[PDB]
Amino acid sequence: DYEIQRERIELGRCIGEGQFGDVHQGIYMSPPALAVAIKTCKNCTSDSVREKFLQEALTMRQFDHPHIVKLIGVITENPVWIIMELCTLGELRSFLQVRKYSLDLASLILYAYQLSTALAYLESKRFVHRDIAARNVLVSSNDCVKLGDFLPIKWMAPESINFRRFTSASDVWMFGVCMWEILMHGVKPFQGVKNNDVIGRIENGERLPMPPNCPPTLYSLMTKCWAYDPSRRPRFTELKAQLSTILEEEKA
Ligand SMILES: Fc1ccccc1Nc1ncnc2[nH]ncc12
Repeated sequence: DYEIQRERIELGRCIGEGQFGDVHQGIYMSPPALAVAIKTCKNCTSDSVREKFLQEALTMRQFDHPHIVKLIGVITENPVWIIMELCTLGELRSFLQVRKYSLDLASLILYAYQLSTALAYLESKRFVHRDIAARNVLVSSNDCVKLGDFLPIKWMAPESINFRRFTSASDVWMFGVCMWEILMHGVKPFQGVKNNDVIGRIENGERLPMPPNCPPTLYSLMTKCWAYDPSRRPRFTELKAQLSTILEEEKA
């Protein structure tokens, strides 16, 4: 059980806006004062909003992995708060844009690898994420990223677009797009394309182009993620191993 007394929490500065409300950084004093992220919920006075907001916490207590944001606890009395581990450097997408001439290829491949370990862990728990995108990834330090979110047509597998089918294979399709976003320094996929035109493009065998400076072996791995037939896509355990070798060939 994750119920925390509010007096053990000290609110700090706002670090961004979440789905249900402002996200703040703060301190959690337990019997060694830890820096935390505090998710708030402005409309949580109503049980329908509260149940949806707290479902994120219910989902997060199931996981314990170094590349998945940790649930510290919850404050169920109004105003309702979710206490999470703080990832100081913020959202990946913005971090990539800002540090576009700072981060080398080896660092970019490292983030993809780290995300593949988090996704292999989830796949081992038979958990389907449904929203793998660079915007749902958090940066803890310059060499440590975390998966942090528990209609994106341009990230979705064709079967998800056409039939609302979400499986472990559709999650592999989205990871391919996430890797592309990483190597493109946080540029959104299919820029200047309308959401309704994406399915038609994919159906014609069209894919996101090879990013400049992307190793061709890494791009062939992304194209394997983008097999139209879901049964032809690799699983995260294979991706993780591949990304390990690609990373070593880059570090040397
Ligand atoms: F909601 C946000 C919007 C922008 C950037 C970050 C966040 N959110 C966060 N920042 C740092 N650590 C975190 N743990 N859980 C969430 C979160």
